[PDB]
Amino acid sequence: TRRGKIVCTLGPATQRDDLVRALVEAGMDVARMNFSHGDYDDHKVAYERVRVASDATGRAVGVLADLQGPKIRLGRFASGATHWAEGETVRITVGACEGSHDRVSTTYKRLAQDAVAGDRVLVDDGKVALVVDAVEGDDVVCTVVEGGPVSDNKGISLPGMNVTAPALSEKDIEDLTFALNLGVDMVALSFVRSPADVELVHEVMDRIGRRVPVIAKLEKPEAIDNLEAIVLAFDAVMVARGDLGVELPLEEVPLVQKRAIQMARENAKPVIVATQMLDSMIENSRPTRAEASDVANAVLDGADALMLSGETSVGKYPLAAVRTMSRIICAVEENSTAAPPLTHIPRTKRGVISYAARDIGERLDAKALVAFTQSGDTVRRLARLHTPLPLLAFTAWPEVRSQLAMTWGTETFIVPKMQSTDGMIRQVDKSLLELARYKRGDLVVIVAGAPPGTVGSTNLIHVHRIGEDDV
Amino acid sequence: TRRGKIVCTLGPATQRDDLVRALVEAGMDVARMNFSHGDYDDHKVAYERVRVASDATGRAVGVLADLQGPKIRLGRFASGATHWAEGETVRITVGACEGSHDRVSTTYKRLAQDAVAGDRVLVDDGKVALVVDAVEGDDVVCTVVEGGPVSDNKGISLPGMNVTAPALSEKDIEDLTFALNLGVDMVALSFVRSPADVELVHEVMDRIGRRVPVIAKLEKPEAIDNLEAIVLAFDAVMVARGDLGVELPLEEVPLVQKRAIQMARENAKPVIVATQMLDSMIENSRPTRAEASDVANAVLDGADALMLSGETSVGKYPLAAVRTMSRIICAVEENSTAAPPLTHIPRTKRGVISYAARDIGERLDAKALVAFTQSGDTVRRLARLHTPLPLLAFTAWPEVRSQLAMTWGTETFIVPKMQSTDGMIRQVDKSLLELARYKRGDLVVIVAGAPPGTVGSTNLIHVHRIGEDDV
Amino acid sequence: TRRGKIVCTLGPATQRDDLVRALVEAGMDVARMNFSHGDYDDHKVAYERVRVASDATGRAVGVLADLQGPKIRLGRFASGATHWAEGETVRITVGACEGSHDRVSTTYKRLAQDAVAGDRVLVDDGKVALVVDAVEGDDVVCTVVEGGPVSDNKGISLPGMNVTAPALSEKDIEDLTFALNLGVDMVALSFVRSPADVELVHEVMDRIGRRVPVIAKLEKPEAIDNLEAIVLAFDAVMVARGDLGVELPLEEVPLVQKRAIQMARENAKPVIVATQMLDSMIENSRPTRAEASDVANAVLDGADALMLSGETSVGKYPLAAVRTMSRIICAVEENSTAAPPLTHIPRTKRGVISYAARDIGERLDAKALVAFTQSGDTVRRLARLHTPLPLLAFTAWPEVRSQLAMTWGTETFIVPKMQSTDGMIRQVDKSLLELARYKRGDLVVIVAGAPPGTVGSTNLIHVHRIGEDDV
Amino acid sequence: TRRGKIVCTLGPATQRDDLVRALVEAGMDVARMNFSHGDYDDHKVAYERVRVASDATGRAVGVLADLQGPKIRLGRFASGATHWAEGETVRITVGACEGSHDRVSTTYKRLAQDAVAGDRVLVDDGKVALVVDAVEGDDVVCTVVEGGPVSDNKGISLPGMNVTAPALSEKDIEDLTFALNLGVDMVALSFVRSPADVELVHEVMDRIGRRVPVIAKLEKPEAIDNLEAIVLAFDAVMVARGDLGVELPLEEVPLVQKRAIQMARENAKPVIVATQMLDSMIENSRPTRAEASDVANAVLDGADALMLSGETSVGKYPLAAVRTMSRIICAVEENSTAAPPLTHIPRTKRGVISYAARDIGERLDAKALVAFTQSGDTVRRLARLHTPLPLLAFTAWPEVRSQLAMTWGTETFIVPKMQSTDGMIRQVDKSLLELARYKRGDLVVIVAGAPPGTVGSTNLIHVHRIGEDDV
Ligand SMILES: O=P(O)(O)OC[C@H]1O[C@H](O)[C@H](O)[C@@H](O)[C@@H]1O
Ligand SMILES: O=P(O)(O)OC[C@H]1O[C@H](O)[C@H](O)[C@@H](O)[C@@H]1O
Ligand SMILES: O=P(O)(O)OC[C@H]1O[C@H](O)[C@H](O)[C@@H](O)[C@@H]1O
Ligand SMILES: O=P(O)(O)OC[C@H]1O[C@H](O)[C@H](O)[C@@H](O)[C@@H]1O
Ligand SMILES: O=C([O-])C(=O)[O-]
Ligand SMILES: O=C([O-])C(=O)[O-]
Ligand SMILES: O=C([O-])C(=O)[O-]
Ligand SMILES: O=C([O-])C(=O)[O-]
Ligand SMILES: [Mg+2]
Ligand SMILES: [Mg+2]
Ligand SMILES: [Mg+2]
Ligand SMILES: [Mg+2]
Repeated sequence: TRRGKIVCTLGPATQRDDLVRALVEAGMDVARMNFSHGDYDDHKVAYERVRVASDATGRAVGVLADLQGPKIRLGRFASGATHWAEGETVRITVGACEGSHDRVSTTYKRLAQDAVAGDRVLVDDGKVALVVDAVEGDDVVCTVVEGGPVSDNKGISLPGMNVTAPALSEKDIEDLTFALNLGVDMVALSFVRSPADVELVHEVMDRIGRRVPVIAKLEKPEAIDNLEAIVLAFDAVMVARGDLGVELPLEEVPLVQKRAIQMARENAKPVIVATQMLDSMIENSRPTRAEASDVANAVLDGADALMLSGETSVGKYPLAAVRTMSRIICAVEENSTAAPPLTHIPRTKRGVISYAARDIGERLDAKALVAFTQSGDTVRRLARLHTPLPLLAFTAWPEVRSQLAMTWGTETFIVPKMQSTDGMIRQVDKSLLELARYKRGDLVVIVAGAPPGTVGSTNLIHVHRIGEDDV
Repeated sequence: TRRGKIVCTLGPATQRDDLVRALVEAGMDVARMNFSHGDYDDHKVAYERVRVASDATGRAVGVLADLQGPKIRLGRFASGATHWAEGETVRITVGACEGSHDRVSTTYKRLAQDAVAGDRVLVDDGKVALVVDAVEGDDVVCTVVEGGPVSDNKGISLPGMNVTAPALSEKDIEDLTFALNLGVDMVALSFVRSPADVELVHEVMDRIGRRVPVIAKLEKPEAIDNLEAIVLAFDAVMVARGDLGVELPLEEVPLVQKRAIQMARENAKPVIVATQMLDSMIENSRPTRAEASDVANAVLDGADALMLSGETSVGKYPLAAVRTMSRIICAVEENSTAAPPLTHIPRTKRGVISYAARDIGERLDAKALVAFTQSGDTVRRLARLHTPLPLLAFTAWPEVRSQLAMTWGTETFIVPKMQSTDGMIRQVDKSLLELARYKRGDLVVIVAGAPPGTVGSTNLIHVHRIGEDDV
Repeated sequence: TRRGKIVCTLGPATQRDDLVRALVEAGMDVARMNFSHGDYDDHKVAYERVRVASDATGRAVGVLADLQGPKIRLGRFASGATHWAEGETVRITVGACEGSHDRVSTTYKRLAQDAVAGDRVLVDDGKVALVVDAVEGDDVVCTVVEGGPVSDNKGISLPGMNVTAPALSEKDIEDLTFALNLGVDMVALSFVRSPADVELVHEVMDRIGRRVPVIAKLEKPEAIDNLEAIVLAFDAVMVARGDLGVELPLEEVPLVQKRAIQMARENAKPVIVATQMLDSMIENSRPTRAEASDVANAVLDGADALMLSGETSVGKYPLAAVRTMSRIICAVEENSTAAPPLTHIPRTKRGVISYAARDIGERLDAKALVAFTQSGDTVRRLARLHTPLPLLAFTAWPEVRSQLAMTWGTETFIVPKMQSTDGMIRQVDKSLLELARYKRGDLVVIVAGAPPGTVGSTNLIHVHRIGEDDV
Repeated sequence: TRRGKIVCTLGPATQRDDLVRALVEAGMDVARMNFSHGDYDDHKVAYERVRVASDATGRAVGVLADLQGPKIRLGRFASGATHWAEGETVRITVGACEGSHDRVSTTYKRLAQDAVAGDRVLVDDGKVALVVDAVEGDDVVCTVVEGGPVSDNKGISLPGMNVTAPALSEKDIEDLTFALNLGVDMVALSFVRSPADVELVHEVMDRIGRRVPVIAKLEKPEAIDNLEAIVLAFDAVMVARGDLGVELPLEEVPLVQKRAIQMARENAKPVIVATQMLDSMIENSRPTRAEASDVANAVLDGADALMLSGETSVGKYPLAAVRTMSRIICAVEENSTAAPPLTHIPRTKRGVISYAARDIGERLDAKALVAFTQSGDTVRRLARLHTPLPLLAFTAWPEVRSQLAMTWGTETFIVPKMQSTDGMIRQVDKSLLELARYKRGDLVVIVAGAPPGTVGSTNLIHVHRIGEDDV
């Protein structure tokens, strides 16, 4: 079975009866609640359905709060959706209006102040493209240079305009709050520009007194210019290709992705690859040949996780999207799970020991690798190496099981806290023995530390056969 | 400028006035005439427009005749197109009929004889799926299991159904004939299953007395089971992913592609990657992020050429499709033109010498590599190595220039036959100096052979400064 | 300090007061008692002197019993020594007689039976050479082809001709017995030809009820034809270059040595390089430039140990020979202790774990590597890798400390039997702390096993700071 | 045949009739005339005998003038020799006197000016050692700390103290002159310290109007501190281990040798390894096991040439020494001629092309590699790579044939000045065909350049079959 993790975005297509369950049953490892859309009641109900289904199935499922960030949007159209055709003129305004095909509203209120003639406006990541002709008072007059349908509150991107808006708005702060108290496992911040942007998120966490993993969404050129520092300051990164493809040249993204996945793995942080991986599959029962290739290539690049956005949130074949994504990942991994090697020899205690542990296990044809961890960090330095062996994490903190649902090839087991390393070995033996694929005499390699209960204290590898007294 | 070659399929969207010109000006290296559709007048006019534009611009543009092969398809619907929706029952028949939504005709006349209940029927390379319920006489009664639009005469695929039809039908033979006498540079055979299938093509060529390079289209499991032998028996291969993705599990294709590109490069044969690379761009002015990834990955896999099918033949932005494909290729190549290395050290005189020539040029920071070739084989063994240096082919046979338009990173120059290697050197200097981007004193490495005008006789490398007396 | 081990042969030059002491104080790691010369009281007293000085200094010193083997020699001359000069006729006979210049006897009693005209006889490991002319009944009539003095009972070599003789003679059996009861740590067998020859040695040990490590001396073509099998059947090997250089062409020896060192290291068996390493130091206070090179090259080849024969047994500067040998070894090792890598990845539990432990220690800037062993196998699989870190063996069996004095770069510490991982680790802390050299808080890697007190139980690595609570 | 070159030193043992002949017939590639000993008539007659035997046999034999340098010495003793035994006092003085047991003179006239107490004095490259006690006026008062005999004019070494003495002495200048006019091919300078020391030598050559190759003898710590610069300023280097082993710690030499050979190979300059390689053979018909190892190791280190000093100049088996050295070299080379790879990719035109030529030849199983060279630079960049293919140099300047007799694995052929590429290739065919072992159809790779007759013209490779039309 599968090593690569699957992240699904929830929405209207996942609201019908026990559909969230079906996704979890079909392979969903992380559930993304997008806070760009929806109402607090909708999120809460979604989050409950995940917890029920996770707990009802036995399958770890993390819950990811995606914060809108400084996203610029359109208002509502009187029609709710119109068609903007090439050759037509449209006025985007800062001013409150009844929204229509010829004049529509936007959230960025500095638009007229900051937009100059020539500037480009991309809608829905390139579905329509406009160029600014002039600024007539509080409107921006643009001529449509690529025609298509636009709908209420759709995202617009103004490449090259210095956009001034806070890392976290009040909507963002108030959604962070609601999501932290709801119990989510992780949080993603949109439109990250600096390594210090996490500090603001952290602050709110400290006010509320509850911190979680913060994922950086890489969708700005500034992000890519400070990639290493962002990967060290944040806990994870998402290659957010949609906005990244209109903020950068869309032809540059394939290489940015590859360079960003490598960077995460180097520093042992999870990486998600997102947006239009199976875009075709919103309307079609099978994907394109390019889409299948895009997924297989995200695997061979070394992605911890791949994500589906519209394909599950509003799509018509949300199960087939998750199912197919898994078949492809599995198809690639059957051939080889080997990933692009690291460019350095590990230097941290935990990194070095997890490296050695991988060596021993693979060379002895061990049945599984087992790692004990408080923060998940030990387990992530082994995950990044992409072993074909089952990697099994053992931890006392249940939240870590949900946090490790987006870390590559890792299955977690929650256990009572131990105060002796032999205790730990017995625990492993107990848990493993209840599993179909495990038996007595079977060989496993266990990574551990002492004194137990201490993060980073990992310092021990043990080659153990299930049930024997080799301790 | 670009090294990766772009192959476009011509059709109705290229028959608007001076459109073929625009494509060649925009980057088309090979023009694919698909013999599935169109009539001889349509093809002939297209082929002329390519020769005019090639000759008018100076840009080499090869002409590829794609033979339909044993393709199975539907008839014409009375309304021209219908929608087959999930749940509906449809009868495909051997019998001639008036065609409709409830009963349509097919070309494979053994369908009722060879199709059993359970078997699946995919339409349009996967977009509509049926399963066979029963055989009533000369009908096949199916239930539509995935619903969508079907149009007149569309292709159907009966996976893992032993289909008996000749490698080349009479239509195919008569299209080979028409295309050989029209002057085309290469020929592609569809649905290749054996290495001996080229023999049949060759035979007809010998009857008609004009041989060209034969490309194998890899879209059958048999093809992939005999991949090495097919790549040695044919002159080129195309990874024909549409049919390949319904004849094999669509998740297996990404790896077959990569394995097939490696195999072509090993044996120094051109390889084309085809079908849905930028599928989205038929209707949209920009592609998806998966499509862009699919193209970048075909480059990094090592493809000589990438192809557009519907994106130029019936699409709405055929110019933008070609332009975009080139921007991506170029984006990847600016970073690095490195391909996955060969798995062997060359053994053949031509291979070894072209390898050494690459070495010398790169190590001396040469301005260009120059190779002389009768058949193009010397030039292809250097192309496969993917050098960042300009590779420039010199040949006396003009058809080779068009044959090398689908070989990676190669530019050709036609020259008069010389009878001394001395005279070859001066020829190179003459031609190169008429370029804007060359100067006297520039350093160049020249591969050649003596006695001249003999195939495979390549046996000399010369390190030469433009204009100077080092000969 | 030094990592490469030094083996000295004891003899007349080491019998003056506290000279054995001086050698041990000057670096002798193994003492070789050669049973070809000297008598049991000479050996006994030498053995007493080694154990006194070993015990008095704290330096481990192994004791090696070298058995003469099937050595062929001459009988005794009336004058005790004659001079054979070129051109003369000499008759070596199977008959009984007390020698003279013209006719002398030999111990190989099949000389006349097995020698043909054309064969060669070399005396004193080469410097006096005869060629066989005829066999007249009992005598072998030869011509002296390179003249010089022959003495009583001098060793003669019948290169190329097949000698039939038992692996162990009765003298060898009786010296095995005397040396086993005297309490020697290892035994070397001379002129080994087969992997089955250790069986014979083993048998006698089983009769006598005491087994020790058996070293194979490689000085026969048959030995090198069965090199791998001999290295797997024996516990160690010695490249015995003296006889090897007359039994094989002396020009073949350099490469056999290198190939034999590689073979030992691969299968984790100690290897000694012997004979004339510093030959000129018998007369001279300094060696030649070739001798110095030969020693440095035995180091770089990967030898566990280098040996001195005449340089200490009968030489004039026995102390200086040992001191010089150590300066050179040390000079090479300061530069780099890197040895030619293994041609395989370790496959055995103990091999795999000791490799990983080396990795971790070196990556984490550890102060020492510590390994627990019953027989020494675990410790030798790490020694063979040649680490620059201190390798420290911990064992309850004191004889193993003397056995590991010929294994590369290993210092051994004897401890009481421990019944706990805890116990083991605390013992390490105690021992290491009691050196000036170690401090509390220092970082070390410990290899061990459980259940304790079992050979090959090895299954754990522990990263431990001296004195801390991390167990 | 052999690829490694053998250099022999001539002297008293080579002054018999047809003794010089015997060496050339046995394998001598370079003849070394040592200008420390003997007089101009002795040298002349030696030089005549080399040129006769070279010319009479067809074997290239270079002639090397070794200049004494600023060698420091003792004066003459009244009795011609005395014996200094440990415990004695001796006074070495900068005063004039005829020596005796207790007070002898030296040639370095600054001994008293800059000897300090504590300094050491080795006599006869180490066998007699003294320690400096004081300076009384102009005598240097020492204690004999290792006893032995000293004779007239014996060399003394002042390790550690800075000697000020000119790069070339006046004896050296007038021996340079005598040797240049005698017609020697190369010159070696002793006790080189600086890259500017060759300027001195060059200057004198320019006065006298004849330059030859100048070899640096590496026997000083200053030399090794400036090793790279000396190898770039000089044309060759000799690792002069005798004096190097008393001027540096004798244990440091084996690694300096290896480091110096690598440095020569990298910059494509010949390197000789000298002194005591088979020292034992002066008195013995066979060498030691260490000596044989030292020779094999000089081969595997990558030496162009190995040298014999006393073994041929004053030894009793000069012929056997040369023969033995060759058997061992040959034994190593039969196995593998592989040398430690360069630490850089060639970037000079002639380096790069000679590299490629090696590639082509080996990949095509060519019979030989053929290189045209004016000075030998091109030929030496291929020699340094150690190919198993025959390397054959073609040159018009006959002196270069003798200069290339110390370059690895190279055989030279003298040809006329040509002005034609065709000419050159036919010349190769002519010359090669006169060897039995080359025939028509045989494949050879030829390196050359145009315009002919220019050093560094090199710019072409040609793959040619003997006698065929591939020109
Ligand atoms: O080299 P490693 O041990 O694998 O650690 C890689 C790097 O990224 C980690 O995630 C840590 O934040 C860094 O301190 C570390 O240098
Ligand atoms: O790798 P090389 O030695 O250059 O040759 C490449 C290989 O494929 C080519 O296309 C030839 O058909 C083969 O005979 C050849 O072995
Ligand atoms: O696999 P390793 O740990 O490197 O051990 C290599 C070899 O060592 C010893 O000689 C064992 O007897 C062998 O069975 C083993 O194959
Ligand atoms: O690049 P290569 O031909 O190997 O040369 C590398 C170096 O060695 C040569 O001997 C030259 O003295 C240097 O100028 C040169 O840079
Ligand atoms: O906001 C998004 O959907 C993204 O860019 O991933
Ligand atoms: O025939 C086709 O169009 C194909 O296979 O891609
Ligand atoms: O006895 C030995 O060791 C030898 O022959 O070298
Ligand atoms: O004279 C020499 O060459 C030396 O000192 O080695
Ligand atoms: Mg976004
Ligand atoms: Mg097809
Ligand atoms: Mg022996
Ligand atoms: Mg010297």
